[PDB]
Amino acid sequence: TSAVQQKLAALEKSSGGRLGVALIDTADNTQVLYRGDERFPMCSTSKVMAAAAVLKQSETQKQLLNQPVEIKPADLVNYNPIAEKHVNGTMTLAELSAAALQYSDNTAMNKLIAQLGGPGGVTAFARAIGDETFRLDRTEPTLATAIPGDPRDTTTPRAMAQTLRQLTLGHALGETQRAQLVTWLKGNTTGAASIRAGLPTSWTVGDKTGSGDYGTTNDIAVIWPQGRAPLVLVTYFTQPQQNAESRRDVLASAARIIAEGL
Repeated sequence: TSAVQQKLAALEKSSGGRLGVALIDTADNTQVLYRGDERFPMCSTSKVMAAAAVLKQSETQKQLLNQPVEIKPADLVNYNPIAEKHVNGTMTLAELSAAALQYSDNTAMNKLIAQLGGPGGVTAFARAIGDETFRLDRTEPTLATAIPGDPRDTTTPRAMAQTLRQLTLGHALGETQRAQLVTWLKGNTTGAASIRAGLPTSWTVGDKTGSGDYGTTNDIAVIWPQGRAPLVLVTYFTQPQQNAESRRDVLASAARIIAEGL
C-alpha cells in the first residue's frame, strides 16, 4: 500500500462514502488506483462517451455536427439548462454536444443517445475503442439512479481513465474530432469545485463532472501540467444514503492527494 493509497483511504474514511480513483501518468504510463476495479455509477460522466460517439460518426458524415435537431416539449427531462432555451426550435449536434458536456444538459444527452441508436449504441462505441467495462443502459434521467450494487450505467475507474486517455490523447477519434472533444472538455463550466479545485492553478484541465442519487459525485479529467507529460485522472464517489448531499470536495481532495503524490 503506497503513501498515496494510504492518504486516499484516509480521505475515503473521513468522507463516509466510497471513493474510486484512477490516475494514468502518461510520461511513465504509471497508474495509481484506488478501488480501481469496483463499479461506480457514471451519471453525467457518460456524456463523454456519447459525445465521442457522435464525433466518430462525423468522421464520415462530415457536416453531421451541423445537422439541425428539433427540440420538442416532450424531449425535456429533469435538467435542461440549454435545451429549454430552444424548445419548438432546433439545435445542431455540435450545439447539443456542447450543451451536454459543458452544462451537463440531459435533454442534450438524450439527443446524442438517439443519434447513436439508444444506450446500446453508446456502449457499442466503448467496445469499438477497446473498453469492455463501460455500460450504458438507460437514458436520462433514469441513468443516474446510482442504486448501490446496480450494474446498470456503471464503469470502473481503471476502464474510464484508459478510455478518456484514448479519446483525448490517443487517436480513438479523428484529429479534428479529438480537438473538438478537448475544446469542449476544456470549456466545461461545471467543474470548478471538483478535480480543478485540487490542482495547481497553472495546470490546464478538461473535465466532465457527474452527479446522481446516493450523493454520487464524479469527475473525469485530462490534465496538462506545464513542463511535463499529461495525466488522466478519474474520481468517482458515492454514499450510503439515497438523499445524500453532493461532495465535490472529496474529488478536489482526491486530486490534491494525487498531484502532491507524483
